[PDB]
Amino acid sequence: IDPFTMGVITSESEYVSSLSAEKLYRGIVEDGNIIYPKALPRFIEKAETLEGDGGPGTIKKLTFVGDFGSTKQHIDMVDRENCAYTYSVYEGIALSDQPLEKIVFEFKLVPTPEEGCIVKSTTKYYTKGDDIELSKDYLEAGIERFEGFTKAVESFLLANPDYN
Amino acid sequence: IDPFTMGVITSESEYVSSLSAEKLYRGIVEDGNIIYPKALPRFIEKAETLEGDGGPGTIKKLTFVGDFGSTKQHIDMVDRENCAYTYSVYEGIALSDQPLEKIVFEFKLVPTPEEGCIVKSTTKYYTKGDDIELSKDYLEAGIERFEGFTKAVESFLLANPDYN
Ligand SMILES: O=C(O)c1cccc(C(=O)c2ccccc2)c1
Repeated sequence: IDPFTMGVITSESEYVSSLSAEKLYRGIVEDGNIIYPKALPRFIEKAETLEGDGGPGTIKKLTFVGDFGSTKQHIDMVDRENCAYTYSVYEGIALSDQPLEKIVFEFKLVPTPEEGCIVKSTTKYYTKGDDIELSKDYLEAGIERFEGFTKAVESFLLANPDYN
Repeated sequence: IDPFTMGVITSESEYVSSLSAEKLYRGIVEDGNIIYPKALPRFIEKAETLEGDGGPGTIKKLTFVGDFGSTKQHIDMVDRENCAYTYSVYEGIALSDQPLEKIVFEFKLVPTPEEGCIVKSTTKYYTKGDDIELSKDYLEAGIERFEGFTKAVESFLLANPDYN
């Protein structure tokens, strides 16, 4: 009687990039503050880090083009060595007026013998126990926006190898 | 495009038992084939072991009173020293036409100084990524029925200490 309930919905998607794991990781994680407005110019107006040096515990902020507000990313795991990166979002337009406690975004790049890499995207949606009602359309739009974000940075680096 | 989606819904409940952890664990895990029909006589008609010796990997079969078929439990963890027990169910009246891949049941006893114990019940619902719509009524009935089963065995054991 009167139990504790919580749901975790996990979505996974992969694709094969020709870009090396190190270069893609570097563009997304280390140089994202510079890359994002140039790689996603119709979405990201500005990318900055509010607190921290980039390691676990860092808070970055993407401010959107026009009048769409902003989103704060809470960096959780950072692993340059294995091209693994993880962060959480607790509020924002990523949540899209659904009953969510948080969203975790996970990203892992695996080298391929051709010096490409496999891009592994994961989203985890955390829901309280009164309302476990998430649209199958909504769930896959989130992973699709996230993986598409990666593809846009991949597109940018492929076209601009020498962006300093 | 086309991601793999999967949800895990977890429900937890605790209550304090008057039986000692050793006696309750032995009655529930080790002696269930004898205890279950005597402790839930309007529900369990027969409890048997299909495969295994009782350790991890064992398949038990409960036959229910009346026209409710049976349920197969696949034992995962058995740990007498820490009074921990885990099994999975893949089909049967426990599932009751909900869109489910499996249910994992965890049973864990924590000794208390009053030489009773804390009874820790957990149900985990695994659902595919096409629907992800589970009734909170359904979920809390399941943990309530699961915790309630333990209580009934506790009453039976307290009432029949010398059941061998
Ligand atoms: O979920 C149920 O209602 C249910 C039905 C029939 C048997 C069991 C069971 O074997 C068990 C095992 C350990 C602890 C409590 C219960 C549970």
